[PDB]
Amino acid sequence: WLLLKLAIVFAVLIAIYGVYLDQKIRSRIDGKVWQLPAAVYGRMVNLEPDMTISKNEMVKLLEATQYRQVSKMTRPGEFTVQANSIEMIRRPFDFPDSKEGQVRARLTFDGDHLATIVNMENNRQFGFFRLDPRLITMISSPNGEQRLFVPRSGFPDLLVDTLLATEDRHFYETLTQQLVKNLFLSKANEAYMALIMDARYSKDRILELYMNEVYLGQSGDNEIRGFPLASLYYFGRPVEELSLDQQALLVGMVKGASIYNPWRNPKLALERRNLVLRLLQQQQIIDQELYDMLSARPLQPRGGVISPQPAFMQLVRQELQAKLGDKVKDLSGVKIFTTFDSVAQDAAEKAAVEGIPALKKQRKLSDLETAIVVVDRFSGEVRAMVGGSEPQFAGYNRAMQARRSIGSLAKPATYLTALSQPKIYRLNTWIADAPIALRQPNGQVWSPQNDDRRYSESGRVMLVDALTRSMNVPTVNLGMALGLPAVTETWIKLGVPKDQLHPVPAMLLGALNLTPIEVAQAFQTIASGGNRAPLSALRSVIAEDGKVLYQSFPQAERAVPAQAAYLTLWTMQQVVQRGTGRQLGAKYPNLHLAGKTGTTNNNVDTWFAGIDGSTVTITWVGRDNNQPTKLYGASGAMSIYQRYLANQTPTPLNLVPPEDIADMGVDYDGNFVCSGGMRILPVWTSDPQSLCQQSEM
Amino acid sequence: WLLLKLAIVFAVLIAIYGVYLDQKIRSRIDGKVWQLPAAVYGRMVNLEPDMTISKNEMVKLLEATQYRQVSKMTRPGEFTVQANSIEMIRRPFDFPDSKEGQVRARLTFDGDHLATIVNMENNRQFGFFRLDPRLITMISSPNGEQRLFVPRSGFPDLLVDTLLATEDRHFYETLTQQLVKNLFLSKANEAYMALIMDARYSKDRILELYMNEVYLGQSGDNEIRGFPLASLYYFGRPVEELSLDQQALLVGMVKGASIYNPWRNPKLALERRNLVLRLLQQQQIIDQELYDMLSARPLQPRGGVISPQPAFMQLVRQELQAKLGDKVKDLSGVKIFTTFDSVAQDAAEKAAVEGIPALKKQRKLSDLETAIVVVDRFSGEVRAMVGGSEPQFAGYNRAMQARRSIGSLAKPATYLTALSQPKIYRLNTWIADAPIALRQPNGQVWSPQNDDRRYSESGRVMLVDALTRSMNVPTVNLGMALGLPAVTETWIKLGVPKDQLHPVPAMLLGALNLTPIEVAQAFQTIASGGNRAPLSALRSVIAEDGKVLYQSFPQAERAVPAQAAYLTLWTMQQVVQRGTGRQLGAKYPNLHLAGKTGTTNNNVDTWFAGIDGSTVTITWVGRDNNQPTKLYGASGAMSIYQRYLANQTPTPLNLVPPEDIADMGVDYDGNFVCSGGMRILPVWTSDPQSLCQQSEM
Ligand SMILES: *C(=O)[C@@H](NC(=O)[C@H](N)c1ccccc1)[C@H]1NC(C(=O)O)=C(C)CS1
Ligand SMILES: *C(=O)[C@@H](NC(=O)[C@H](N)c1ccccc1)[C@H]1NC(C(=O)O)=C(C)CS1
Repeated sequence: WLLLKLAIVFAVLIAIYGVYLDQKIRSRIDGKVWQLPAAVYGRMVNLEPDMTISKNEMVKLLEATQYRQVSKMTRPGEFTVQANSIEMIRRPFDFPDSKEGQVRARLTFDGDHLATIVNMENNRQFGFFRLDPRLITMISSPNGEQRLFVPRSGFPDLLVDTLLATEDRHFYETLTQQLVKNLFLSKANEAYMALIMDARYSKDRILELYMNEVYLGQSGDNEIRGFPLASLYYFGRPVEELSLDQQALLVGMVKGASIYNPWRNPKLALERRNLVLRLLQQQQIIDQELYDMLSARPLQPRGGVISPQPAFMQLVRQELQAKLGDKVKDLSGVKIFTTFDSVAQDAAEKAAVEGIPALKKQRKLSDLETAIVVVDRFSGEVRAMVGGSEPQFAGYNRAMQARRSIGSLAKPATYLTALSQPKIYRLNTWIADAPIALRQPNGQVWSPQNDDRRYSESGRVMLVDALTRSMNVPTVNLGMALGLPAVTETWIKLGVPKDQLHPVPAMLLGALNLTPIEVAQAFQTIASGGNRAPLSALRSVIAEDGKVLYQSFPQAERAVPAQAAYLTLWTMQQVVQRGTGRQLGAKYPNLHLAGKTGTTNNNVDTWFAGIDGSTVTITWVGRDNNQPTKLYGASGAMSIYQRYLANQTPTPLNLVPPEDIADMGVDYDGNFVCSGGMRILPVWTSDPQSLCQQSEM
Repeated sequence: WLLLKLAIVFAVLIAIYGVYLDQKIRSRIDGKVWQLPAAVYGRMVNLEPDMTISKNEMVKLLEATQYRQVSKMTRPGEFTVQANSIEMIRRPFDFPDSKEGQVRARLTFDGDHLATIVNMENNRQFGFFRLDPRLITMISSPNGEQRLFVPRSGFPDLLVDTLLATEDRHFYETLTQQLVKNLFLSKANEAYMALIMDARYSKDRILELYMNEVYLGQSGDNEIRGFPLASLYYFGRPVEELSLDQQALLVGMVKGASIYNPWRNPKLALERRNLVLRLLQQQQIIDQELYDMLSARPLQPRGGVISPQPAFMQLVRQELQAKLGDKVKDLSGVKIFTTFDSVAQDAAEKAAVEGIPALKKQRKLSDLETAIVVVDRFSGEVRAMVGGSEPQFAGYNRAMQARRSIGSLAKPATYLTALSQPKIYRLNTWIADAPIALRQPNGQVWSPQNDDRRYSESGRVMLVDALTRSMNVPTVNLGMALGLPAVTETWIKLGVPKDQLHPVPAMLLGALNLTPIEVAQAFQTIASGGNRAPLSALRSVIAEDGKVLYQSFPQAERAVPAQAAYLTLWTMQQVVQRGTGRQLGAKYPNLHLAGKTGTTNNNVDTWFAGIDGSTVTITWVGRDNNQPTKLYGASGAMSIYQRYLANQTPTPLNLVPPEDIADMGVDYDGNFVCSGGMRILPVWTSDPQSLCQQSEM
């Protein structure tokens, strides 16, 4: 017999093929298994005793951070609402500062402020309590396969059993065969690889690799793979927080994700979900005492979840390039922590989605558009970005790309340049309000007019009223007295791009084309108290091994004096209370908002700059075809800001006067009085006996 | 270990695949291996003592039957030439009568006749000696693969060794691998099949199957496979009769027949032939004492050998359908024995190939054509068929397909109808030669004229002279006296198609459109002595197992009386000696040829019917466009027959007078005389005292 002898070498030749496969499995598994895309997270909110936040504001903040309201808590990422407190189970999160687990706390409130945050385990108060950030999106991997790596513990025991019942009973050496099918191949070859895989790597590793590989959905040209990313994609909570009905649907989609897609066909997807529920009940785990309760819950955010936050993600990407260059991207398992505010965004999106079609019908238009930028008053951190009236599905971001004439938003700069000189210009400084005729290099006569084409009876107005009422004629006169290079110098210090400044008399009235983000920088500089803080979207960039690649730091710069900024901010409160913006100040008088309206020529662009206790908000309302809006600054843009304020809880603006601020009294003539006077104006002076020098006449 | 245990079943699964292959090899080999195409052979010539054949005629007959002239005989199919004898080795042939082997005989001659055929082994005379037939062609197999099966002995020992040296040394268990590669497949599968093939079937069978399978050439869309058919295709002798240089070329072509094809590239083919010769010399068989003698012989008939004898093969195919129907063809290894004469054909082809371009230049024409049919005088067996001036490459066969007006070839029929009545018409019967005017159903006057438009001085001519000189006017008068139905009755008896006979006065002059084969039937009937023998191309059809499928038998039928046919034949000798055909009778007076010329109106068609001692030859010369040839009956057609007679050895016509034939004397008045007379004519009379009844006046 030369049958065995010749075919003995067949066992040898296939065994050496197995040693070749073992060498290949180790090359992949003992190291890089996948190119894990960059995880993009929102702001990490730290709660504190005596912090200004209400019970309702906390529910809205919890709900925005993927937390669920329940009557009785069991799972993490859940909360209960009481008459004066909130009980929650803060989900486990690998924070860059320190990795944390499950923390069950009670948040006791006293109306407007947070009294205590007590651990429900030991009954002890917290010095500060960390709220985990919400996962915004994932930056597209070139491979086209999107995942979120989660270890063995991260998957609950119920889900492992839900998967075991529909697929395998591990105790041999199909689960390890399916792994090698998705992980390596395009039947005999996979069964041979599974023999090696099971023998070398322990059971725990097999189900860890499988639960992060399996195909579960599709978004454009990106594969939604593995149970952890699928959980957030289909419902909106981590894999650990799933209910059994949701686990059954995720488990059911494994053998055919495309036909069990609830977005396309819900009937077949619901039918397959009940099939998983009817498979589990047959086994020792479940009884028909709740099968009809799980099968009764029909499922989902019903959106495509393709490009989450396209307006804000443009800036994130642009800043990742500015700080880390070209890689970044080579690295796998990157964690990006942004300045993004889920509360401010939903409110800004709702103000855009509802406000615009309401202004389109009201004014009888066909193509009105908008742009909203929300930044932190002091730090300059970009909290929210709205690129248009349709912020969900966007291709054009009007917050970073739409360069438009700013209009009357250019007025504070002139007054800030004047109020920078306390020895000359004060709030009671009389500005001429009489006809203007300025000959230019043409030589055509430039005769700017006031909005009503009227001039003051006495032929003058005080500085304070000129900005409050957004008067053009006194603005030019003041701006021409300081000189255009001085006013152009203020703008550079405010943070606006240098190449956009054209020093011509028209600049004082709005001949400055900026994007809402560039406008947000100029208003932030004055709102912080004169400190120019460069606007940012990146807080930190962390690697897989917890290595800090990028870490942002406070880099604020003193641009304009503190007292000049305060005097401008105080006058900006007068525009919101009595001036052009008085329609807002009547709706919210207890917010003491500092603001400025903007209306370009022929109602082409409508602008509003709103300053609360915590944020600087730039709202722009206009048409993409540069056509009339039949809208003003107070209407349109400001009515979108009022909607943004009504959609959330705004912080009231309490202006803390800095050094050398003295509230002085003036008479009808505008002269400082020792005691009394019909008007009280703040003055940048260290010795109020500026009245004595004035009263002596 | 579950390595051996799991892979022990791999030896089992491949062994059961081998038992499947053994079952498949037996299904093919133990029975039908190939669909062997029908072998088509020429006439089987039987030599006899006292037979009329010369030494030179025998050399020509041997050379035509693939026999080679040598100075010293060694191999079969060879012959030597002496002063009065021929020594030959008659090759082995499986004759239908009795299978024979190698016979070395001396053929002693006495000028014109064969004296003795003596076996050179025992020095004994033969009663009859069989000459093997030449293989004409093979009838195309639907499979498209042409072969000629030859057993193990059929291949010489030198050729087996010539093949062994270039390929294998059989003693194991590549020769059996090459077999299964060509015989079954489109490397591992063939080596596995070769293990089975070698183990079950003995060595002898392997080389028998291989030597009949191997690809050696191509002809149109037919594969020339195996050494036996390749031998005749490339050289012209059976595989047994090859020289070592020819064996080496055939052996060399095995690994690549297309690039070692001597028809396309002779340089590479000659180079590879010397490569085989230089491989054999290295081994114990050959020494450099003759390598330079074998390598010095450069090779071949240089023709395509695509469609051998297309004109004659049309009839073979047509008759195979008439006698055996649709199968035939299902059967494999069929042997077809035809009436084909290789000597008559080469001579008829040479007369067409040389004669036509010679008549084209001579007469200054551009498209002259021809057709030649040679049949056996008595049996009616078709010996040769020429379809045109280019008989090698033919698409149109003018012998079976070209229907043309016969002209003066219609004259013998009228005289045969007249000479059938001995009581009325004799050779000395006076026929009127005066103007004719026959009113027809138009009513237009038909006035036929003699070729010279002249009439006899006395106003009459004798019957004998009227046919001899091919006179039109006396032919009509004789034909109208017998009546057209009597003359139409003679034609039916002669064997011409019934639907082509139009009984109108014009028929007597050539208003009869026939093909040369149909003309061959009419002239055969009279040349045999009045016996109509249906013309045939098939002698027998034999199966592979020597089973007689078809066997032809003598089926001659008495059509016209013997004496009437003789009197017509004797007058046909007068046309060749003194009449229209006198140009032939001066070149060959000792042949006493019986003939008739034919010239249609406006020299459109030229015809000649030549009768020798053994054959009836119909020659037609005309243009395919029915245009003037500038040629007559005596010139053109008859000049092609003279070339056919000069290219071979014709049998002299010695007319044996049948019963009641008496040579009688006539005076100038044409009356029978008792003794004397200026003319001697044969008369169908049993009592010559027809002179007494005549002389009494
Ligand atoms: C600033 O934008 C300043 N605008 C104008 O002077 C433009 N050219 C204008 C537009 C409509 C009607 C009259 C003049 C204006 N400031 C505002 C404002 O507070 O929004 C408007 C309403 C007019 S003065
Ligand atoms: C028979 O073919 C008979 N032919 C004619 O009468 C034709 N019409 C003819 C052709 C040319 C010149 C005069 C008449 C003739 N038989 C032959 C012959 O023997 O071949 C010819 C030459 C003229 S009579």
